[PDB]
Amino acid sequence: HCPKDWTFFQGNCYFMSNSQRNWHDSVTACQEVRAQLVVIKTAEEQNFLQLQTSRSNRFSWMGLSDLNQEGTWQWVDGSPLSPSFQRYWNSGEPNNSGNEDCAEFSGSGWNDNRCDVDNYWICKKPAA
Amino acid sequence: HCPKDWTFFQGNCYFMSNSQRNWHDSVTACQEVRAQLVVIKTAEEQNFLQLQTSRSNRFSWMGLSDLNQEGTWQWVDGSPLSPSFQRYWNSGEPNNSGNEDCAEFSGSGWNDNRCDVDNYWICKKPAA
Ligand SMILES: OC[C@H]1O[C@H](OCCCl)[C@@H](n2cc(CN=C3NCCN3)nn2)[C@@H](O)[C@@H]1O
Ligand SMILES: OC[C@H]1O[C@H](OCCCl)[C@@H](n2cc(CN=C3NCCN3)nn2)[C@@H](O)[C@@H]1O
Ligand SMILES: [Ca+2]
Ligand SMILES: [Ca+2]
Ligand SMILES: [Ca+2]
Ligand SMILES: [Ca+2]
Ligand SMILES: [Ca+2]
Ligand SMILES: [Ca+2]
Ligand SMILES: [Cl-]
Ligand SMILES: [Cl-]
Repeated sequence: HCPKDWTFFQGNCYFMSNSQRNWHDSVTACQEVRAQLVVIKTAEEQNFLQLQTSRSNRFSWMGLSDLNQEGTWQWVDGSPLSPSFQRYWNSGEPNNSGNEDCAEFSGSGWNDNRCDVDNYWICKKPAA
Repeated sequence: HCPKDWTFFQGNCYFMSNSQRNWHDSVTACQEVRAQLVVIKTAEEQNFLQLQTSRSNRFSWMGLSDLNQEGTWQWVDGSPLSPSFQRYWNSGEPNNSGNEDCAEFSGSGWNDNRCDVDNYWICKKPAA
């Protein structure tokens, strides 16, 4: 199914880092291994990731930013965060407190955080 | 079937500017017409635009910057510049010479340039 250190879930493989980096450097680390800082396509996928991050008690980068235009959120695959999936924001988020343009998993939902924060991160590539 | 003043190429509509503007202004100019400073998704698309600029010998903006993090380039739709498409930098580039954070068509490939420079620009939007 997937490489070692990677986890299969519904057709894709997921790598949970063992180190921390800013968002930009996390984007590239995923590219280094033919993967992408995770883009969420389905409810179940979010659910799964939300829980996996909660279990290890970690904040983790996903591939979602409003770096280009404040308030218009974008997947790293160049798609808009759809109205539907805006529901995954933690309450009161995204709040852009002191310019926060990179999404992290923060307990049960998403938080916009400073891009220069060192977080864990998640790569996704297909099982195939 | 694009609107008048737009050029159709493989599903999309491209607007090649007569006027020169700086990068940020070029981003807004494209938004104003329901489009986006050009994000290059395929190799063919790259070729068409490379041709279209080079035949006039003009520099032109595309929707790509490393403003938010030196060395980690990102398209204006959210997508990071992939390792594969890094092949399109002219040789020696990006050099970030006296700081350069926006990307332009520059002959046969791409050059990083100061964002305040007035350059032509290209919009893109779906033809439906
Ligand atoms: O939780 C509410 C707000 O708390 C902090 O801001 C306080 C002033 Cl409003 C920020 N914040 C949250 C976090 C949690 N994430 C991490 N990652 C590394 C350690 N903490 N950090 N700052 C911010 O993103 C958030 O909207
Ligand atoms: O060696 C080519 C380098 O030439 C200039 O730097 C000189 C000192 Cl290193 C820069 N440069 C090139 C250009 C051409 N682009 C335009 N746009 C409108 C007119 N010039 N501009 N700066 C730079 O981007 C480039 O890497
Ligand atoms: Ca911002
Ligand atoms: Ca923001
Ligand atoms: Ca926040
Ligand atoms: Ca810079
Ligand atoms: Ca730069
Ligand atoms: Ca340059
Ligand atoms: Cl024009
Ligand atoms: Cl020119």
